[PDB]
Amino acid sequence: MIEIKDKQLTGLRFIDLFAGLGGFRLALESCGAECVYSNEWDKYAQEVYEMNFGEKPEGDITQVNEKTIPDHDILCAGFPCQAFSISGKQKGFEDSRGTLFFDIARIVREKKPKVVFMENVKNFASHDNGNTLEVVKNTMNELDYSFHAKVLNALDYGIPQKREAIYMICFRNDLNIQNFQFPKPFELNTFVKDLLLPDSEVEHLVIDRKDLVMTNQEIEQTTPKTVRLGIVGKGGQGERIYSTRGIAITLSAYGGGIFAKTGGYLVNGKTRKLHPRECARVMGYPDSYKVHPSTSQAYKQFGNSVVINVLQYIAYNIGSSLNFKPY
DNA sequence: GATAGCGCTATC
DNA sequence: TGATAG
DNA sequence: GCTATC
Ligand SMILES: Nc1ncnc2c1ncn2[C@@H]1O[C@H](CSCC[C@H](N)C(=O)O)[C@@H](O)[C@H]1O
Ligand SMILES: *OC[C@H]1O[C@@H](n2ccc(N)nc2=O)C[C@@H]1O
Repeated sequence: MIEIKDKQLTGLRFIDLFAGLGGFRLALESCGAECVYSNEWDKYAQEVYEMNFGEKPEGDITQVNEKTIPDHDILCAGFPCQAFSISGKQKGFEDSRGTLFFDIARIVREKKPKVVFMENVKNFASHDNGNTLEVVKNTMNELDYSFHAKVLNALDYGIPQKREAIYMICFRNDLNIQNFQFPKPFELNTFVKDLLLPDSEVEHLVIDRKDLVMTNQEIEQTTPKTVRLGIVGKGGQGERIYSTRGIAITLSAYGGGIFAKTGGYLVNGKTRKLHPRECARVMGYPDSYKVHPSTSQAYKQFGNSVVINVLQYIAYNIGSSLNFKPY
């Protein structure tokens, strides 16, 4: 992740809903905020959270009495996105994992925090003819908050990963916050090969499919895009090899394919998926972060996590706005 | 749970 | 008649 | 992401 000398969010307290690995925790904390509550019902995500924050999140948010949630300035929430993803059934709100946002709303209505910082997949912005995004928007205003949503790509904030996401920032009206802005993009100068480990430590990840099919020659220069080199199987998800000379694809939490969740990369002429540590780096996570012992769960967690760096930039702007108080 | 072929969508 | 990524 | 396999 990036370093932020002056911490705008100093003095402000936040909530880590749908905690997961604690992406919003790492993002916010760096800006000076204090986390006063986290929630996560998955046994394994719970584990890693405790391995890194010495704490265990509260289970099922759908059963927590909002009156229980601690008072706070910023409510962070990257609720479930398997229902609006371009890779699923897209039943959205008509899905068991499709609601959850109404729990976010249920909590704001009772806690009225200065800011609501949310996150979800890019498709969420167009899902159901933009009507489902409109519902989040209308819901928020009803509660008396402005609404700033926007889809960003990590390949624009120094992270070599084609990971897109919708980011929705909400300010309370009584605060008349009018100068909020999303972080400006900038040239990427880090690529997949720059985050890899010594092939010595990942020889167990190597795979050799006699049905491997190269479809393009290795590139010379690096690029802020994903360059495919080959295909295995029918080339479906998890069956596509990319160059470490370009950037990394989206890391998925439930993706299948032989190169399940991370995708395939041609490393030293060796075909293989990424190591958990590498996924961490790809998500802008510090090496000091301890990954879950179960790798399947680890890929799964980084799979549906958030990129630290982008959150940091956004958190910074949230403070710069909250901190602009002229007479 | 962990593994993997898949099979349909969105954007172009 | 195509092509790639989720 | 879904889902059948073990
Ligand atoms: N009812 C519920 N209560 C608590 N957590 C829930 C939940 N339903 C889904 N979740 C959790 O929602 C999370 C969405 S993933 C969000 C990622 C997270 N902000 C990060 O930085 O990693 C998952 O970890 C899932 O287990
Ligand atoms: O692109 C959808 C696919 O990737 C995972 N994911 C991607 C991007 C964001 N913002 N969140 C995610 O969880 C989920 C899905 O499996």
